[PDB]
Amino acid sequence: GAPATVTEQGEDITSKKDRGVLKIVKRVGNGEETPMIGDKVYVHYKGKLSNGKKFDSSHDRNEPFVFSLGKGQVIKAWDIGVATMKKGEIAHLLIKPEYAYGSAGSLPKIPSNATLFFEIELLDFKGE
Ligand SMILES: COc1cc2cc(OC)c1OCCCCCOC(=O)[C@@H]1CCCCN1C(=O)[C@H]2C1CCCCC1
Repeated sequence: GAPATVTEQGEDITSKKDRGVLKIVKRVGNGEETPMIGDKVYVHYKGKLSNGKKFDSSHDRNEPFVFSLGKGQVIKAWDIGVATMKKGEIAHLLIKPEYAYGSAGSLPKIPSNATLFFEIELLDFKGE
């Protein structure tokens, strides 16, 4: 389904071109502007492990997930991926462990060497 389509059709948005972060835009945003490092970013997301054993959604909390882009608050893949998004964009990201929780993982919630998948909606972003 959605993850395999990203394997197949996803754009590699890493600087190193190591397929560590793959993206498909599923619903296109508006505006030419993408978030700059430092911005306060507001999203909705659904995420899961590739092993199928954990799911997590911002909607579970009945509120947007807010974070400051590039300011160390989220996994590298998010800092990379959300910088590419436009206001109102929905994107799919498939993420190798090097851009998520690495060999150590984040136990017990994230195992070692975990691949992760996200659907992300960029709701808004405002300047520091
Ligand atoms: C809502 O709680 C979460 C959610 C994720 C991971 C977490 O800790 C590892 C976690 O507890 C700590 C708070 C979030 C820590 C950082 O999370 C992240 O960087 C990424 C991107 C922002 C949304 C959350 N997130 C996660 O890795 C989730 C994760 C939850 C398990 C299923 C796959 C996603």
